[PDB]
Amino acid sequence: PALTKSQTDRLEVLLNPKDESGKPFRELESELLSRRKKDLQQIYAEERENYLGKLEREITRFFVDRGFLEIKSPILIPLEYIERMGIDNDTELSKQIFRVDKNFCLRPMLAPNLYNYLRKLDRALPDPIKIFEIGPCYRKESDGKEHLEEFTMLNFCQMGSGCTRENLESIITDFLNHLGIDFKIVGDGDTLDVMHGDLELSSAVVGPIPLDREWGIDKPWIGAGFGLERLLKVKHDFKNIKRAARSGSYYNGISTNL
Amino acid sequence: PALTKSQTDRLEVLLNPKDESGKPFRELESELLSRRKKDLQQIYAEERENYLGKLEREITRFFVDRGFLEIKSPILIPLEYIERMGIDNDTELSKQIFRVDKNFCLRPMLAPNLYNYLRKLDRALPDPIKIFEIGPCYRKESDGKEHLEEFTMLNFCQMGSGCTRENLESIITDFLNHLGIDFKIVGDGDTLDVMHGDLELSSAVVGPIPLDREWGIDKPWIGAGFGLERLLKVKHDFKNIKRAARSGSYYNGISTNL
Ligand SMILES: Nc1ncnc2c1ncn2[C@@H]1O[C@H](COP(=O)(O)OP(=O)(O)NP(=O)(O)O)[C@@H](O)[C@H]1O
Ligand SMILES: Nc1ncnc2c1ncn2[C@@H]1O[C@H](COP(=O)(O)OP(=O)(O)NP(=O)(O)O)[C@@H](O)[C@H]1O
Ligand SMILES: CC(C)(C)OC(=O)NCCCC[C@H](N)C(=O)O
Ligand SMILES: CC(C)(C)OC(=O)NCCCC[C@H](N)C(=O)O
Ligand SMILES: [Mg+2]
Ligand SMILES: [Mg+2]
Ligand SMILES: [Mg+2]
Ligand SMILES: [Mg+2]
Repeated sequence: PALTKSQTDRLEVLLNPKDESGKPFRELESELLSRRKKDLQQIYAEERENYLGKLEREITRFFVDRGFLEIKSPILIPLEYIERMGIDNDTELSKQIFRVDKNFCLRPMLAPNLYNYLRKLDRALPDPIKIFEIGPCYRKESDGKEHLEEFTMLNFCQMGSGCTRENLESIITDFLNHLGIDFKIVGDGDTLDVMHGDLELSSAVVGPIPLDREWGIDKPWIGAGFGLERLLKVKHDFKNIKRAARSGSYYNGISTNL
Repeated sequence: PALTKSQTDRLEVLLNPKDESGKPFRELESELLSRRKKDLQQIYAEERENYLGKLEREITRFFVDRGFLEIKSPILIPLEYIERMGIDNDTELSKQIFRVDKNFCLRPMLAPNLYNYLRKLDRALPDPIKIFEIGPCYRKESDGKEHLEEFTMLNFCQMGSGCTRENLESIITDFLNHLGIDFKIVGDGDTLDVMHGDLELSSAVVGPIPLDREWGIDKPWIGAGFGLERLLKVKHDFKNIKRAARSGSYYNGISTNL
């Protein structure tokens, strides 16, 4: 008669936001299975692009076209970078770090390598310096509804002239309107949060800030970090962020357990 | 008078393959510094694309256009995958593994996640199944001239019909001729090596092989794994592979220590 909780969970795995009682679980399941196999077949026959890779390519084109230099830096970084970012056992992030060997860890954010590039590039490039990076970041997390331990961050920034809150809000606005994602910027160094309902899409700041000194900066700057899986989650109306993650269980939000 | 070894090393860092005695080190260094800053300035003014990201986009287009589905799977994987790949303390790879926590490690290759996708996709996609992935892989290494501990692999494969050595060699050939990289395929499951002089660009195999059973495959297949930094090294004539790596020290092969 009524579906068990386990049966509902199984069907939800197979349910797409798009899909719109009376028959047994086996029938409902068979219907969804056929639809999902069909979705995978269309992808294979036409586009063949992975959502996360495609979004990265689209974001890359957006920033490159706007004068930002594309950076690809190490994912495995020196543990020293963590403390240098002012992350001490006093903060939350301290215990979210995935350590590797005795001297390294998986980057929990992009900031350290971008600070290094801002400093080095200032010796060669004209003001202002505009750069960005998109790539894997890692953090141990307790939540699984809005967080992934392995996620992908976009972090863009500009240093020198034009580093105003107005310019920062303008970039964020053109960016999200380009992607077609609804948002609200909330605020009051100057820090702002880009929200979609109760979900944080990004954290942005208008420097300078005291931390800059440790990385040898000394110029004004603006920047923002966005989670690509959160952007995909909102854009594709995925109930659980796992549908937008690097995974062996979902492909473009479609269950691979068919 | 004569340049010291340390001075020559400094100048080599600043030397580009392109560049073509009498004056002091300071003069030679100043000349190279100005040229390198100019190279960075042109990149910033025009293209703005990172070599490794651009190569990945170019390789992605090549395989997607040829009917291969783009995969983005986890970089942080279960340690169990390593043993399941038949990697025991008897092999070299066993000690090259970067372990994370007690149950995970950084993927040293793409094969495990691709085996999983081949098995799952066979329940939904028409024969033959063609997929590929490009992404970070990690291995502890002793060499630094041809190896990086953090590198990027391309692994494409096809399972089902058409999985012949001839088709495999044909894909490799069209691929490298598309990129403009000279090579030689050497061989005799069936295993082949794609070489550029004494440098291994890729290892490819024509299945089936005994290992397949552990991942639930049971169909013929062909595949090959390429190192993107090695491809860049050959294409741009970089003497040391570090110029092609994710790094804070080189950008598109140009030293960032100016
Ligand atoms: N664990 C995660 N999984 C997915 N996305 C994340 C994760 N952590 C951070 N992000 C994304 O990266 C952006 C910038 O990182 P950060 O400002 O450090 O997030 P946070 O402050 O840790 N956010 P939160 O944990 O939701 O309160 C966030 O706004 C998210 O879009
Ligand atoms: N440490 C590394 N650094 C850069 N590229 C690598 C590295 N290891 C493997 N590759 C690339 O990935 C391809 C496939 O990996 P694999 O066949 O496992 O290499 P291998 O057999 O370990 N090669 P090698 O170490 O040079 O004898 C290699 O042909 C290289 O192009
Ligand atoms: C300039 C840089 C890269 C150091 O920072 C920024 O560009 N923007 C700040 C984003 C902060 C995101 C996240 N809250 C973090 O702490 O990294
Ligand atoms: C089918 C699959 C992905 C399991 O393997 C291949 O597609 N090709 C073999 C490539 C081997 C590269 C490297 N030698 C490794 O062992 O992963
Ligand atoms: Mg957090
Ligand atoms: Mg935040
Ligand atoms: Mg090796
Ligand atoms: Mg090999």
